[PDB]
Amino acid sequence: RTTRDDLINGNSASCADVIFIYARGSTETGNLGTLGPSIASNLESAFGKDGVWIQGVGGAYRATLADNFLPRGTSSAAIREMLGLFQQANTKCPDATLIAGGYSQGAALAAASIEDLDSAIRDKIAGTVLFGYTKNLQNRGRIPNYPADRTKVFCNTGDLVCTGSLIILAPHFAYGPDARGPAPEFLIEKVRAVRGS
Repeated sequence: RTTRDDLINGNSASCADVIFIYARGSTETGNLGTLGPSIASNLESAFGKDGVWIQGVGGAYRATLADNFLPRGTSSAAIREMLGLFQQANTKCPDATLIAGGYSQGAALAAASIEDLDSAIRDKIAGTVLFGYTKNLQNRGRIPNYPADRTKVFCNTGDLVCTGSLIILAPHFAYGPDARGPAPEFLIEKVRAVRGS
């Protein structure tokens, strides 16, 4: 339901052509949360069940509230977790195109992990989508070390976390529409431009 593990248990002899690594937000259940499943259903329709592997960031990432106050908007531990998954994907399936996404704290996590990622693997990521990015102001609407034409941030009007504060108002919980449509569509568009399809 809110937990998908296709990379971790993924059989190398049956590699997906695409792999989606996603990070939930504070307090959210499973390793996908409330938005994760929405994007996934879309990826499976465009590519097929056998076409994509959906992987959430669980393990050591335990979307804690207090960790929003840490230097990089997340824990040192969580960053290694997500970083670890990228390396694993590149290992089991070196020909698979990679894509990623994150929400609130997971948005911060995605930014930090891809920033610390080995450049050769980082080039494999066709696209990344971020919702209610907590480090938007600070990181100037971008992901450190990642290209503009591959990044897509969603920051509703009124959401102060995008402005640079940690005040959580109502707009922060309104990314459902985005996740059901513009998010997966941008990712799918990205996968086909870099491969052929």
